Amino acid sequence: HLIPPLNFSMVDNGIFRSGFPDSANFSFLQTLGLRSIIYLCPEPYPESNLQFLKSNGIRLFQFGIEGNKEPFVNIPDHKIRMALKVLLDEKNHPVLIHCKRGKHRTGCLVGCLRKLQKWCLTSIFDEYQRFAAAKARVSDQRFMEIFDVSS
Amino acid sequence: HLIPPLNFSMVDNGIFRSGFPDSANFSFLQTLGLRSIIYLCPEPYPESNLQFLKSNGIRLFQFGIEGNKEPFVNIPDHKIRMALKVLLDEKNHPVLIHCKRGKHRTGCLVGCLRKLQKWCLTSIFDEYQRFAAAKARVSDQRFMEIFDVSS
Repeated sequence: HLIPPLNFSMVDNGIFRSGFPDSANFSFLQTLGLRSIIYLCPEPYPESNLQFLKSNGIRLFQFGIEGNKEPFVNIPDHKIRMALKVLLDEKNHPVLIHCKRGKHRTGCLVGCLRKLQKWCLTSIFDEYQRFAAAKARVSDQRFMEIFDVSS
Repeated sequence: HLIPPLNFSMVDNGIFRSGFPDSANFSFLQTLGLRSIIYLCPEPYPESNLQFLKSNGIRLFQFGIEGNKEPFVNIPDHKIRMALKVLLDEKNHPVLIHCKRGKHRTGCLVGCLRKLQKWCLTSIFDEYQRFAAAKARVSDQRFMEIFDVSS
């Protein structure tokens, strides 16, 4: 039996999202055609995991974004962007986007992606909240209510 | 701006899920370039929704399943085994095993797929609720627990 990592889900065509993967998730993960990983945490990759990371033709992109509770938060627009930069590179797919619980951090990048994809904030924030389950932040959504685009 | 249908989500490559499509979503539906769609409600497709179907060359397979509440649920193994067949024919992808809300019925088959795909009742169940929410039901999941994967 295969075990998708926590809060696992398929973002767009060739993109994946999940809370935070581990050993029990390797088999399943070792099938998505993972060419790279988008890890949104300012902590080192767990050895057991990292072993898999390397010996799999999987590149790691770690845009460390400090994670603080809702009482008082703050999302790194820049870091997310550097991630939204890589994520948008077709050559990088298939990629798995992930942080800790895969709800907030992984929420902005995917949420923003959707924005650039021309979704309505309404249907957008819905997808955002569909995952957050227990805890679901408002600040992270507003951060997106105002995500300006270059192009 | 684009508006995905109710509880839209990309199940896997080619496969999608959601609730009863509303005109306010079509623009988005064209994005998917759907080839086929699996229907689970017995009521006949409306006027608009059907116009789009033809106006967009999308094949519709219907497998009307009754819609009851938690107290007395009951899914037709037959009408599920079949739709699961349609879903398994690459020729059909794109798809959308949608029903009226995209919570139970949709999730049932979308779950049974995961069963075939050699997932895990639990990792399968957590996905199921990620669409039913405060309206999740044991009945359905039980169906899944039972459903045989001996093709």
